[PDB]
Amino acid sequence: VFHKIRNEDLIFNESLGQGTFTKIFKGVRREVGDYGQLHETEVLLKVLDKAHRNYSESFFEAASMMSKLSHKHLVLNYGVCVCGDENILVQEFVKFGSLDTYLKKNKNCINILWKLEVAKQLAAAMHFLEENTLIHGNVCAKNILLIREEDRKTGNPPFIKLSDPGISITVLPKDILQERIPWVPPECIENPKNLNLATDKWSFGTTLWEICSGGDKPLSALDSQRKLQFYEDRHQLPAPKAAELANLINNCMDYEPDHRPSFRAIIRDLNSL
Ligand SMILES: N#Cc1ccc(Nc2nc(N)cc(-n3cnc(CCO)c3)n2)cc1
Repeated sequence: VFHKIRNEDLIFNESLGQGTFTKIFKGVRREVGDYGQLHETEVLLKVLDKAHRNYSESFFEAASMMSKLSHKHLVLNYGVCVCGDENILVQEFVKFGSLDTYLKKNKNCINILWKLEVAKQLAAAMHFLEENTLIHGNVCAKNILLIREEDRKTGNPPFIKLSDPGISITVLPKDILQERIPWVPPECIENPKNLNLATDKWSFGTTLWEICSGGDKPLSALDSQRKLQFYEDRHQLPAPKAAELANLINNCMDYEPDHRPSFRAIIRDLNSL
C-alpha cells in the first residue's frame, strides 16, 4: 500500500497536462526528511478526475505494483493523497518532463546514438519487469520521463525512467482503446483481458517508433475506424526516416504474441548496433 500524504502538506502549482481521466500538476510537498530536516520538495501531482472517481482502484493499482519494486529506471512514487474527495498520486518531479514532448521539441538535435541509448534504458526497465513477471500495460513515450539530458562534454548519456501506466486498458472504454492503436496490441483490441507480458513487447516496439520519429504519433492521420482496419489488414508501421531500429520495431510488433522476442533478446539486438 502507498504512504498517505495529507492534503495540508501539498501545494498545487501549474498544470503540466492531462492523461486518461487525469490532470497533472507541478506541486510542492512539505515533509520531514532524513535527520528530521524540513523540506519543501518539488513533486508531480497526478489527479484523478472527480467525475471518474469510480476508476480510483485501477488508477492506483497502476502505481502500486510497480512501486513494490525499486529500480533505477522506474519512477519513484512518494505516496497518495486521498483526503476529502481527492484521488491524488504524488510522484517525484522529473526535471525534463515526458519523452513525447521532449522528442517533439528537440528532434533537430537527437541523433541515432541518443535514440539507441534511450532504447537500451527502456529495454532494461522492461527486462526487469519481465523477470518479475509484472505487466506494465501502457508503454509509450508519454510514459517515459527524462531525468537527465545528454551532455557530450562529459560523455554523459541521457537518463530516462518508465512512469506508471495509468488506468488499465482492462477497464477502459472501447473507444479509448481504439484511439490508442497502435500502442494497444491487436490481441487486446480483440479482447482487453488478453493483457499479458507479450502486450508490453508490442507496445515497446511502438514506443521505439516514436523515439525514432521525433515525437510523431504513428497512424495519427487514421481515425478510429481506420486504425481498427489497419489491424484487420495486418499492416506494420512504416520505417522511420532514420530506420536503424525499424527491423527491431517490426519484430516487436508481431501479430503473433508468442513470437515477440524476450527483452533479453531485444537487449542483445540493441547491443549489436
Ligand atoms: N516544461 C516543462 C516540464 C514538464 C514536466 C516536468 N516534469 C514531470 N515530472 C514527472 N514526474 C512527470 C511529468 N509528466 C509530464 N507529462 C506526463 C504524462 C504522463 O507520464 C508526466 N513531468 C518538467 C518540466
